[PDB]
Formats: sequence, C-alpha cells, structure tokens
Amino acid sequence: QNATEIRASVGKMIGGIGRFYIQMCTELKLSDYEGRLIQNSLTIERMVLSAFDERRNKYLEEHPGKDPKKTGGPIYRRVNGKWMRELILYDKEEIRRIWRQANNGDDATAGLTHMMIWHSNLNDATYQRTRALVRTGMDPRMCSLMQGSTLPRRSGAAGAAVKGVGTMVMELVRMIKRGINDRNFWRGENGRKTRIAYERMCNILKGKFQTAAQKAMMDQVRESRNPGNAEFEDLTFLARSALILRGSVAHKSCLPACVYGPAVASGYDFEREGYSLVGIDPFRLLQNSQVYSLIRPNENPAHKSQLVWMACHSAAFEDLRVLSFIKGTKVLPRGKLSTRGVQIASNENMETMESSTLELRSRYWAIRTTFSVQRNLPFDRTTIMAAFNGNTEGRTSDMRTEIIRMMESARPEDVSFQGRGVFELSDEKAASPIVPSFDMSNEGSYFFGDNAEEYDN
Ligand SMILES: CC1(C)COC[C@@H](COc2ccc(-c3cc(C(N)=O)c(=O)[nH]c3C(F)(F)F)cc2)O1
Repeated sequence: QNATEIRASVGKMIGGIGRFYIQMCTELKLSDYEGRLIQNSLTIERMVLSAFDERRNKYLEEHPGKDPKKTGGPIYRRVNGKWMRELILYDKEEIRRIWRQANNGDDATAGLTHMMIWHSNLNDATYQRTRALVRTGMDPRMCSLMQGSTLPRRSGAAGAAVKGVGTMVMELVRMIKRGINDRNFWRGENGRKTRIAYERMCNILKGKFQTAAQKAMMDQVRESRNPGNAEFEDLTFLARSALILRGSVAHKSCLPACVYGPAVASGYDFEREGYSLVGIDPFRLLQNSQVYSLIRPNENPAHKSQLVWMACHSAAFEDLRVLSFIKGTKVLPRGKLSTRGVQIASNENMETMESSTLELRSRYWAIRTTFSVQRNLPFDRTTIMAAFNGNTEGRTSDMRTEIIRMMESARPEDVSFQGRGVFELSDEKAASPIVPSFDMSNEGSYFFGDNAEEYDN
C-alpha cells in the first residue's frame, strides 16, 4: 500500500546506477568483458563519488597535487590476450552531467551512498582493523562489531545505519581521547563543531542498543559535561556487552555498478518491477549476472569469489556456519583464504595479471531478521573471552549490573537462528522453507585466525 512506493523509489535509484554505468562503459569504449571486470567497476564508481565529493570525505576517501577540476583512476583493458592498465583523467563536471542525465535530471544522492556502502562492505570483507582498534585503546577482539569502519570521515546519516557498535565506540573513543590529551579540543568554535558531532554519534550509537539499560548508559555518556576516562570505560563496557546483547546494525546488500548496469542494459525496469535490498532481489539479480575479476598469480579463484560474494551480501560479520548453508558451499574464515583485495595497486606488474569469472551465486536465499525447531549456534570462544573481560568491581553502576545480569543469562541460551529457514531461488514467494543444517566443526567467525592486510589505503 506504501511499501510498493518504497520498492519503486529504491528501484529508481538502482536503475540510475545502471544507466550511469552503461554510459561510462560507452564513453570509455569498454568491451562487454571489460565492463564486467570488477576493478573497472570500482574505478568508475569512485570517479562519480569523487565528482560529487568536492574533497569533503563524504562519499569516498582520497589522497591530495592533482587538478581538483579532474578525477580518475585505473581502467583495465584486454590487449592481445593480456591485461593492461591506464590511468585516465575525467572532468568532474562531465561525470556529474552523466550521473544526473542517467538519473533523469536528479542529483540522486541515494545512488551515491549506495555505491559508498558497497565500497564499505568490500573493505569489511577485505581488511583487518585490529591495529586501528589497539591504537585507540580498544580490545582487538572487537573485530566482529566493526561494520562500516572504513566509511568516509564526514559521511552523513547514510553510513550511520550500516555502522557497527565497535565502529561507533571507536569514533567516540577517538574524540574522548583527543580531549583528554588536549582540553582545547572542546573549547572555541572547533569545540562547538565537535560537541554537536559528539552528541549526534552518541544518539546514533544509542539507537543501535536494543535494551533499556544499554540506552540509559548512552544517555549518561552523551550528557557528560567533560568526557573522559569515565566515558571511555562506559563505552568499552557497552562494546563488550554488544558481543552478547546484540545491537541493531543494518547490513545492506549493495552490489557493484557492473551488476546493475547489464541488468538495465538488457531491459530490466527497476522502477516498475521494484527493488528491495532485503530478500530475493539481490540473490536473484546475482544469479542472472556475470562478473569478472583480475586475479594475482598466487590467488585461488574460489577464494577471490568468496570475498566478492561476501562483500555483495554485506556478510563479513555473519556466522560462517549460516553463510555456508545458504551459499551451498563452505564459507571459510579470512585467514584460510588464499587471496588479497580486489583493487590493484599501481606498483603491480600487469604482465603477471590474469582474469577470473567470479562465482557469485547462492544455493538458497534468506531474509535478514508459529513454532520453530530450536536450532542454536554456540558463541565463538574469542567473543566470550572479550565480552566477559572487564572487572565488575572496577567501575560500579546500577545500569552496569543490569547489563551484566542480562549478559550472564543470554550466554547459556547461545545464538538462536532467526527466521522460517532458507528458500530455493525458484520459490520467489518464500512459501516453502528448508530446514537449516549447521556444521559445528567449522568456526563461526570470519575473523578467526585473521591474516588480512591492515586498512590504510
Ligand atoms: C546470528 C544469527 C545466527 C541469527 O539468525 C540469523 C543468522 C543470519 O541469517 C542470515 C544472514 C544473512 C542473510 C542474507 C540476507 C540478504 C538479504 N538481501 O536479505 C543478503 O543479501 N545476503 C544474506 C547472506 F546470507 F548472504 F548473508 C540471510 C539470513 O545469524
């Protein structure tokens, strides 16, 4: 009745990204293979984010030097059965024109934030944030709550939804620490700018807490005259609790522009048909898509396929035992994958590069959430140790005790799988659910035994 209009307005955003991609592939003379190459997709997506960014670190993060009226990056072409790389400079003004023209005159800011969230999801599936966490005095075992930690510095409410409790705590703790070392960080006009940002992040984090006590604790943090060690400890205590008492963090399955493009190219009317990020739409679209990736001489194609599959599905922070059943193949922790990131650095030799057909399909599909068969997944060892770390006698409170009690009663109950079950892709209505069978021999976390590169660029 109303949800019909939300699907159409979402489909219109998807449609405009695809119209944009086709126009860029055409402008760049990219072949069908080249346009489906995910490295080409990333550069094109970064160029449009860059054109509207105006060096504000709102849509993307970049390094200053070069012409501010131009923008660009690597475009990969196939010449004589071999891969080559060129750095192109495209006028920012013309990129904006092509974007708005593809979005039938609209600025379509939502289209940009959807590409930005796809970039954040790829980084959450690729890079480790352990050193970043230890640099802020946080426990490196908070890794499972770092949703959207690579989002641009001044990204708005668009990124707020996809940020984790650990990301919110990291950003809030970084502010509290700056003011502890330097009390002048809260004085003057810069202080006024920062206090407004402090209170907004506190309310954004508070919104993710699903209990009265967790939220009431965030009230004390937001309304503290001069944030310090007391607020640092309350924030890390709350991050420890969010390991047992799960917050409400949105995981949006945003796909690359090289997926939406061919769908619009072959006549899909996303505005008319509608599009929902939740449910079968991303799954069904990934079954009717073909994406290529540049592969390094030492990489396993199945492992590069899993990294991109997990990034498309905003699933780096999901239980691998669940992911494995839905995908119909074992999803390995990052430490067990023989692959690096999708992006190719300029110091890399292109003569060694090859290409691979990414296997982005799934056996089943599922929705992100009368009588159920109680199917539980034990909490990961590292998350139990991290959650029950801090001392009860250290800093006392009434809200602290109630959260401790809530954690102590949730722990034996373990992690309950939510939903009717998984569904066949042919079952588009979701009427025949399948009984999920989980393997407890495999670990639950994607970050267990993690050997990934640290995010820096
Ligand atoms: C902690 C517990 C055990 C609690 O019970 C639920 C369970 C996770 O269950 C899921 C997780 C993810 C999806 C999912 C959904 C979408 C979507 N668009 O709806 C997608 O694109 N990709 C996926 C993905 F598999 F790939 F991750 C569906 C169901 O975790």
